[PDB]
Amino acid sequence: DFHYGVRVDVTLLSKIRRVNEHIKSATKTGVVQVHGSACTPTLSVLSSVGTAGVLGMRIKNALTPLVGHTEGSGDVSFSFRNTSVGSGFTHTRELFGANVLDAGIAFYRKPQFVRTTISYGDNLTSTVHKSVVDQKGILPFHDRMEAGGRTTRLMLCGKTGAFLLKWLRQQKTKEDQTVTVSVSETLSIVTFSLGGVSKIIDFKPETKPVSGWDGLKGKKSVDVGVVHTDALSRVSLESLIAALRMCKVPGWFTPGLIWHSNEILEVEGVPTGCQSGDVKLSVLLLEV
Amino acid sequence: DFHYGVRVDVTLLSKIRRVNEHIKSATKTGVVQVHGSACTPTLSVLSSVGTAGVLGMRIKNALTPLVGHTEGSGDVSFSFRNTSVGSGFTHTRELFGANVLDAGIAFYRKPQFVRTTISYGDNLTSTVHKSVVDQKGILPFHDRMEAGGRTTRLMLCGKTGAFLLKWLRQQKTKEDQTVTVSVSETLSIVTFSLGGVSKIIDFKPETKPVSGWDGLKGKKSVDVGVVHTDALSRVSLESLIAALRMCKVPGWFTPGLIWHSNEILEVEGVPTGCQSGDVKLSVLLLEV
Repeated sequence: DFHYGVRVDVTLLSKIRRVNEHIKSATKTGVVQVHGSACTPTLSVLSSVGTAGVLGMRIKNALTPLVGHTEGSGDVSFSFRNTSVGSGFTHTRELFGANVLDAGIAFYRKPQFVRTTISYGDNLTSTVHKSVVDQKGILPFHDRMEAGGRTTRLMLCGKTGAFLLKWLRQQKTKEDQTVTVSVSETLSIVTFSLGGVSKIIDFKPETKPVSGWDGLKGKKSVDVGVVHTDALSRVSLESLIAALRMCKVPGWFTPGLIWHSNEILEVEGVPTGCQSGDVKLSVLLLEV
Repeated sequence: DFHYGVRVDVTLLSKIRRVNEHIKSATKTGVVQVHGSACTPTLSVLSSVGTAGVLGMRIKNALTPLVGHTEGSGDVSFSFRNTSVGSGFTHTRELFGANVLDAGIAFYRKPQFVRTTISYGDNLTSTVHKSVVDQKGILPFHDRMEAGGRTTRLMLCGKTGAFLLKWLRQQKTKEDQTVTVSVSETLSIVTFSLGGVSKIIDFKPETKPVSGWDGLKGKKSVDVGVVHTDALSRVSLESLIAALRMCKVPGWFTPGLIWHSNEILEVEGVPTGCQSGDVKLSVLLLEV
């Protein structure tokens, strides 16, 4: 019984290639998800990053459900590994394939199964992979966190961002360490500290009420942020380097840091163009 | 119309893994073939090596035809690219997969098509690739050359073989050169010459009549060969290095050189054990 299927809009995914291509090695061992409302599901790829971080790429309006499904007009959630055990088939590799024509993901029962179908350039070649949907334990959670309000956020310019990333790298040993990242309202200053060294970065606090990254970026000369209370976080160094790397997509995203109401420090790709409307990218860094 | 199909004996291929794993990068861009008699087809993989060399791995008794086919009891020949254009599917990668359970290649018409089916560990996952058989221009030719007779052959011991290969490598420039390889009966000596340098290797000529490599190998101390007439060959250096590398499979094959009645210098994996009965490996080096 083929209870639910979807048609992947490959033209849209092509436009998005560079983002996927950027995080490909982090996501090979990841998990693919088809979730949200049955009418407009979201395509998300998630995977751990370093010892304490979760990456999430999420794509809207890229899936069209196929008529005749017993799921009604409510929510849907299917979570499977994109590189099935022992296979050479990687869902995201194929979905974003340059030489792709048609593509569809279909879910069926009667065990829970997934059937991905790929059709290539010559309207002749095709691959049909088929695996088990056994990653129910993972829920979409990236778009489910109280932002706006007055949340402590920070946005670095290109210069400062690269300098931070170079500094972070040259501190690493073979064994992972934990970086303490703190924000001081009294001094509009962000500090990164580990080993027996610290990197200090001051910014310009934004007075005016602001929700999101708009009206905060991008000055590209100075570092800006919003801070209503001090924040302290202890995150994995590996996870942090990775996150600042994954969220700097040449011509697509620039890193932005958010200290959530939780204990979670979120590194997010902040859009430098209009092209990335249907895509959201980030890594959640866990407290250590 | 499914005119002809075959079941791949995966247990046998497992035993053979190391050989396939050795040449994998040379064969990714290669061609897969199902040829020979309909009852006992051969599985062969061919691919160019360097600027003037053709590699061929050939596996007997690894295919069982499936009942009900219009091909009668005569020959069969299907030749397709193992990495279909724009795909992530590589036939040999999957056929030799460690986590494989069942595997079958089926040919159909009604254009000429191939459908490879792979079934993995969990009797749950599977991949079905489907492409065009459009490499008719390539014929199996490796097992079709007048050997025995009295053919000029040479067999090097491990010591000499590695020394030759190290010497050959350290002569290469970025642009490919052509090595002249000659055999002197008068002096039981093989010479490798290019640039303005030569490497000389003498051997012990075998008096007694011999067909094949048995009764010629493996002394593993001195270099042996059979020579009835002098031989001269001009081959690609890239193709030669590759060939001496591909035919030295740790615990499986050791290189052997044959100067064919043609102009073709064949580098062949000569069996060091019993395990490699159903497998033949070699590279034909073309005259330049």
